[PDB]
Amino acid sequence: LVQKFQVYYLGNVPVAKPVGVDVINGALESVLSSSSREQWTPSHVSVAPATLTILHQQTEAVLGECRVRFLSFLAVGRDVHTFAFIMAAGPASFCCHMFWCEPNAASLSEAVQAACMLRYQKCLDARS
Amino acid sequence: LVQKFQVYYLGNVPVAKPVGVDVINGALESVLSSSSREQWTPSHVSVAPATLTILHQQTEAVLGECRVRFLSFLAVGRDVHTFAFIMAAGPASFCCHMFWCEPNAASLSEAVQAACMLRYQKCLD
Repeated sequence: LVQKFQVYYLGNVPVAKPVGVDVINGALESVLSSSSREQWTPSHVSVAPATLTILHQQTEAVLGECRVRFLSFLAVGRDVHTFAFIMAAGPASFCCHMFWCEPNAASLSEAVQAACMLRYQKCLDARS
Repeated sequence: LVQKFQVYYLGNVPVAKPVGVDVINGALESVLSSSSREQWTPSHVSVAPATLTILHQQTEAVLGECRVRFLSFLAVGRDVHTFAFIMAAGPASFCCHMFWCEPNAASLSEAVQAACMLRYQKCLD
């Protein structure tokens, strides 16, 4: 059920806004300008209904865990390999998680979108 | 008896059915994307046994008032912040009022749930 994607985890940075392609592009270029593919942490991203887990490539040790309910934005970068999403870690705290994917990041972004679309809503019939 | 909340009032739209998450999701998408974070009216919601009252946060001007007896459906959206309910607005008409809540819509969803319980208990007499 849960599917895992082989990625380079580029880390997470604080950002100024919860939404925007401008924000995730600037965040990615912060990582790409001072570190190469060799410095990035190879791992897996498991897209579960409630959580995204950044999880090591064979050992299965957790690098980070993000609840889908706090996800505020996601986008593939101007580079088709790069992918990022922003977590609303509170009222003014925003965090941007970044990834590099081979062959590209389209499959991983769609899995995170499906995770954000098929949510359980709380429902109540109040009729007589 | 009351519970009061600081939320954004996204307005109300006519809807096709008295119940439905399909009905409520389409209502929220109509307002979440055709309205911006600044043209959302900051509001004060007063939840009472008989009435839900929606007031402008400062001026306390009336943005809307809904009687609990006509509530037919309640729902939190796919977004945990959003909350909406459907009203019996006419003979065959239906209306959906929508809200955005911080940190989330749980406390507001409970208070409106408590109001419907008082009505459901009032009718069981």
